[PDB]
Amino acid sequence: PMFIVNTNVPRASVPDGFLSELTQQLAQATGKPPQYIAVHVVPDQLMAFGGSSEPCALCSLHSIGKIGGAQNRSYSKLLCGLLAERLRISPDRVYINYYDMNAANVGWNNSTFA
Amino acid sequence: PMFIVNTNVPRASVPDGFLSELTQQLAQATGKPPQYIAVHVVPDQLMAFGGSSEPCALCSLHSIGKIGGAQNRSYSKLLCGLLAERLRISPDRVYINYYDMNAANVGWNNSTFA
Amino acid sequence: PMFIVNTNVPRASVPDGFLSELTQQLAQATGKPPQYIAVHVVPDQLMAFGGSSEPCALCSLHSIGKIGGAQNRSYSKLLCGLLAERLRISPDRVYINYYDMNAANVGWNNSTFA
Ligand SMILES: C[C@H]1O[C@@H](O[C@H]2[C@H](Oc3cc(O)c4c(c3)O[C@@H](c3ccc(O)cc3)C[C@H]4O)O[C@@H](CO)[C@H](O)[C@@H]2O)[C@H](O)[C@H](O)[C@H]1O
Ligand SMILES: [Cl-]
Ligand SMILES: [Cl-]
Ligand SMILES: [Cl-]
Ligand SMILES: [Cl-]
Ligand SMILES: [Cl-]
Ligand SMILES: [Cl-]
Ligand SMILES: [Cl-]
Repeated sequence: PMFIVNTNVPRASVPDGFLSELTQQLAQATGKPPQYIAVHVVPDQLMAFGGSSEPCALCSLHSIGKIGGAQNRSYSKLLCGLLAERLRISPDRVYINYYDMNAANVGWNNSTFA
Repeated sequence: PMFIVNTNVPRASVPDGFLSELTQQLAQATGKPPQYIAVHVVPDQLMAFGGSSEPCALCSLHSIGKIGGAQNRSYSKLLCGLLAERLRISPDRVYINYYDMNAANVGWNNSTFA
Repeated sequence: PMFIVNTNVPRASVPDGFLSELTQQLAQATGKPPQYIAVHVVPDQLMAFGGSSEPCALCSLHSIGKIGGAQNRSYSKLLCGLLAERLRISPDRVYINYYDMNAANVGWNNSTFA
């Protein structure tokens, strides 16, 4: 799976250990081996949420399966919780787009997962 | 909804108030309240369109509904118009990807919109 | 197509001519006119793959058609090959998400491709 967070919070406000915490917590939440979890954090962005520029985040989670109504609710609680605790972003200023990828549409290691 | 623009134009060329203008224009075009519109502008990118690094943009609009054939034509006129007037990018060097999101696949505020 | 690569490799390690090579090789692999191919490279990113911040890349390829099981395998060999040769990223640390876009969902030049 792949998790991306884009945020206006400055780089200096991203704590040590943040990528590792995302990797570990997403491995647990998705049930996928951590060796297959990729994470990407993009601070210092020019962004607004509802026309205001308090801390906010726009995120995506792509996974081959492990995406659905109840699962996505659980991921949103986990991820908003981490962004609130670690980046001080209010959960009502976070969007996370979830993508259930077909295996044939995910390239890796000179091929796809199909 | 979420609107993202990635462009090679320099940050100094993005006018003050551009994020607010995008927020309000997207609220009007989509019929969604501005409180739910997020906008993200990424200048200074390393990008080419047709092999040329003249000003260009790669954009996305994600929305729960309000996406379709006629609506997307109207959004493209609006958004290319704004990128041309405000960032001096030719409409023929802009791509906009439109995504009609299922409510269950959009996380927000510790849950999803489902 | 349009192709985006996000990587932790530093900007100074992206060789001259890389965007051109991507544009031309994508033209060859898809048969699409190069004048409409868009490429975007984002170096210096804060990212991990399997918990490690050795060189890695997270990419997307969007196309209207020209996406499928065999085609995507061929694109992954081409693109991983380029990322390994030019950016020194191991193919097993690359993900590429493939998107088959409906023409009505791609805006360009004040309209859509529908
Ligand atoms: C060339 C000519 O052709 C006609 O457009 C045709 C469209 O042409 C292209 C040609 C391309 O090279 C490229 C296009 C589409 O999409 C870019 C793209 C793809 C996915 C994205 O998410 C974002 C961007 C990638 C690119 O490389 O391709 C079809 C599919 O075959 C359509 O059915 C559609 O008929 C119209 O007359 C258009 O005005 C005129 O310029
Ligand atoms: Cl996956
Ligand atoms: Cl898919
Ligand atoms: Cl929405
Ligand atoms: Cl419509
Ligand atoms: Cl969806
Ligand atoms: Cl294409
Ligand atoms: Cl589509």
